[PDB]
Amino acid sequence: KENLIIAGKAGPEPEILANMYKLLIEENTSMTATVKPNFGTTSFLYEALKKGDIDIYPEFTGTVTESLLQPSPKVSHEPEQVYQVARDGIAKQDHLAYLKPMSYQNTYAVAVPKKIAQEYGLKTISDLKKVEGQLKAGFTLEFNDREDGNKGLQSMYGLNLNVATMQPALRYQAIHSGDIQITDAYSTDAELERYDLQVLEDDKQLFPPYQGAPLMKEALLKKHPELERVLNTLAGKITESQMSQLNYQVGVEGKSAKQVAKEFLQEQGLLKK
Ligand SMILES: C[N+](C)(C)[C@@H](Cc1c[nH]c(=S)[nH]1)C(=O)O
Repeated sequence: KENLIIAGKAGPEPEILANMYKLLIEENTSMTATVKPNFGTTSFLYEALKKGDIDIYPEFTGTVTESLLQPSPKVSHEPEQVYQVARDGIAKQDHLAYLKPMSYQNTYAVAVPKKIAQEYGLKTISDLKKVEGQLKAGFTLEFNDREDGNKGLQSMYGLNLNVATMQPALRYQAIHSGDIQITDAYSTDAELERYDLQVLEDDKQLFPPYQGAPLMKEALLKKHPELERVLNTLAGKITESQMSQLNYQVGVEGKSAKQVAKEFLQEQGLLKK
């Protein structure tokens, strides 16, 4: 009875996904699983998977192509083609099996409050160049370090924003309290609707498609080939409205994310009872 270490990045959403994995593995295989919530950021999840410290983690397709793949391929904005380059690229580079993606897109999103976008005429990311000497931005450290992040805001848009580096769990409160007026939101985050935040349109298309999918070593899939069929029951499933409600239940209502993942997969017929 092997026990697989399933970890996630920071936030309720990868903890929900890791528990969804654990529920499907424990029911449909002879293995158990342990969920490591908020295990780290993208690179730490990536190097722990290659080092064998963790077994599965939900990785996003544009994050493979931009951060994990070196040199980064020039991909399209079609999510199926971004997945195919990410799956073939991460198998070529690090021998990691990238299973089939989910339906929803959880992208990076430049978000300002609803008052600020109407006060300053902000509708797209290019509109931040009008006002970049006025508002203060609060970004996560990884978004600052990423070429599909604040570095791409500098490179593709010309935006040299007044950026304060933030922890991920404190950026939504600070945009709510008014200490910052720009933050790196995630598309399926419940704090977008909870804090009246208006997502600015990616008019120059800096951000690639970002669909989540299980990422694991190829050797683990060769040892356990049932892991492919079991976890691909989530493939092409879970909408943006469904995932944002799961983040609302765990992150805001304080529900246990193993329970939140269990009721959802039972409601969709993906889990027993
Ligand atoms: C889904 N996403 C928005 C595209 C990001 C979110 C994220 C980046 N770093 C951490 S931690 N979370 C990612 O996982 O790459």
